[PDB]
Amino acid sequence: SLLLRYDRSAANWNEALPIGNGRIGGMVWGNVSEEIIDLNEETLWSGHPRETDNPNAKQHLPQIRKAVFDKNYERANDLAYKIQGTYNENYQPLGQLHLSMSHAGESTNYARALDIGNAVSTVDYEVDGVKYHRDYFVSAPDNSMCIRLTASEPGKISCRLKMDSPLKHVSFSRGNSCIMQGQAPSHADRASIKADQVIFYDPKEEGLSFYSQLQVVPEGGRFWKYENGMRVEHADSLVLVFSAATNFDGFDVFPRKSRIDPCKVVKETFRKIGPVDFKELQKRHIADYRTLFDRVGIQLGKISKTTDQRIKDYARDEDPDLVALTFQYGRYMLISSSRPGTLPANLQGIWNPLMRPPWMSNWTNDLNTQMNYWLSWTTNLPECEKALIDWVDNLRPNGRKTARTNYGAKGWLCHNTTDLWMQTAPAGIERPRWCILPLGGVWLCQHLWMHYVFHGDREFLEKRSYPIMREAAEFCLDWLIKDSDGYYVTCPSVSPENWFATAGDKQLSISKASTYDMQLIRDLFTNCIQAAKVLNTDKEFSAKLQERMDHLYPQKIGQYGQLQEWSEDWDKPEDQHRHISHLFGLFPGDQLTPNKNPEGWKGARQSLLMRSGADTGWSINWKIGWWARLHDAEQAQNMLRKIFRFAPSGNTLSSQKGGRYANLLNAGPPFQIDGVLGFTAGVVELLLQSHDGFIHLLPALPKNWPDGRVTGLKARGGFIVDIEWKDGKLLEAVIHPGHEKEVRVHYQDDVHVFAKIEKPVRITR
Repeated sequence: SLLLRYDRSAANWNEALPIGNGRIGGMVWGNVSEEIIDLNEETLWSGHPRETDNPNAKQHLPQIRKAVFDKNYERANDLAYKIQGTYNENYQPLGQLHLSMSHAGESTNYARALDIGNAVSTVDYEVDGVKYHRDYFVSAPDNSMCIRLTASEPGKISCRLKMDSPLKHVSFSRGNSCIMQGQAPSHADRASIKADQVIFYDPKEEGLSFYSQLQVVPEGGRFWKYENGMRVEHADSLVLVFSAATNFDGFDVFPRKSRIDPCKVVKETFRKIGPVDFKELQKRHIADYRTLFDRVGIQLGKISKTTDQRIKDYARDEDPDLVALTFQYGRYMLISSSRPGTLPANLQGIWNPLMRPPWMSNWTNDLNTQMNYWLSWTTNLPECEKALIDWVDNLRPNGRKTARTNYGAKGWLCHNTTDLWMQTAPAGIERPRWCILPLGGVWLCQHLWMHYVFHGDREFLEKRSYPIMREAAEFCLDWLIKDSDGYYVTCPSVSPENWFATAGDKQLSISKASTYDMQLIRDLFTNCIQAAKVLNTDKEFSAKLQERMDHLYPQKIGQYGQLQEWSEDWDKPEDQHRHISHLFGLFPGDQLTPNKNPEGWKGARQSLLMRSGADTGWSINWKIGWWARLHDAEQAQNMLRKIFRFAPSGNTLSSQKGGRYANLLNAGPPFQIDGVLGFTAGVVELLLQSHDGFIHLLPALPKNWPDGRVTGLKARGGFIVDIEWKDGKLLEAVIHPGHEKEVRVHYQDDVHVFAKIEKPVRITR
């Protein structure tokens, strides 16, 4: 059942239902008589282009490299406090769309549902015998949200309409529409900074202004203009259409210098719609959505309760249909938040109701910028990933300037936290374990090569993908230096957000050739060499990368048998940290595999056990894919119990523990779309793997899924895989052709080989 069923209105934001089209978002509350829909436009950010690079940080680079080579790790960190930058800008809420249904009486027979198969939300109630019905969806081809209010009997739809926003805004009616337009703060301090003014509206340098317009189209009765909005009385049915836009002209354009008039952008959007036909807009919306969502079908076996009750019931029932429902829900959230031509998905997709979000709803690139597009590889959603490639491309103008100012190196880079203005610089004056990671852009390049391995865009690899991959490798050449042992190392180098020593409140993090850095540069260099082999160019450049790849700092197995996180045996068995970075090679990558690197594969299992005695929303969901790559199906069994802990709403802080809110959203401390989209990535690796040179059929099938049929999956080479198992044994599998000729399959202790596929082949027990 692809439906999220509830029996009351949302009591808070973590109970609303998300709908979107990748540019316009909305949270439907399902209220009875005072409806609220939180409105979001993806480009509505605070601030304006600034200068975030650090000129005087270049002079401290040889000194940091000197403090590390002398093994004076304290001096390394206290110098890292001088190569930093400033925090990002915040993601803003566009406002609220209120709908005050003016019916007087008791409501019964209520139900609220979210159809992730049709990308439409519904709310139903019965007041005084008259049955009422509401529909919500955001059309991607028509770039607007649509709502229809229907009643069982005519003349029963009467309400009031208004739009208020927490930003600067005006509200007034005109023609047959409600107009709300306003500004975004010229600067917004992050949620943790406690200063005199946290939200600024500077007249000289203004922020991004937005234009919103709700077209009210009732049928029957009369409707006039009441106060800021409009009022409808005694209508047969009401249809609303809402589209919004901003004057954002690019990361390198000041909003006060913009040549975009958002009123014109929104009105032209409404001209293409013409007259308002709901059953035409709905037929256009669902068709555009099903072409992406119908590519993958999952069925883990047989279901009538409420969704908030199913999450509570997983700790006893362990419903294989609930884990199958969230699997499609992850695919649904990425489609409705990232589309070609649009921006990618930030820490909360496109949905954010807060002026000062948690972590400014930024694009953190050590985590949560990835784990959102891992599903776009296996579950065949390349369209959403194209928004990330266009996004990575726009980092180079700002990343080259950061690479040459802060370090004097060539190419481009990007640190963890980046905002709409494409900040490739560090994040504020904080602990260096957080705000120093130049190789964040190197990880982003992994999605460039994987987009070709899975989908087969050879021309797009030539003109767009490889040119970005090539410059990021150029910086790595100037970032890698030699040690006494003649190895290629990185300095400064930190395993993301983890410290190895202490000097009080000094969480020492600056080290040399950490396993995290050595896996990314090896992954970027390897993927660039294979890119040049395909495109038949850069013979001298690849050989330069291959020579550098032959002398990286070696893998080391710690005294406990674990994979060493740093260049030395500094791993501690009671380290309950949340970032197992050196395990990048296992799930996001192909290095720690039984056939390629058995030493680092067995040592990765011991690392994971040490770090799990750790229940963060993205932590549990990642451990699903980690254990799937370690071929342990009973450890993935326990991870699904941890992820399906019912998180009571209002738990909006790290101390308040939870795993899944009532609306199936990932919980962590706050809503975090990363766990929603990485859950799909970890579940798919339980049933299909293609990183180790063979299409592994069902390597980590859980014990409680004896039956199941999944179709439409994608493996390395463009192969479409369909798998049906019954009673814990593979019944039949189909390998559709892709873009690579030879294919090799592997299930349990059996290996099949096909020298060529021109027609979907079958694989039976």
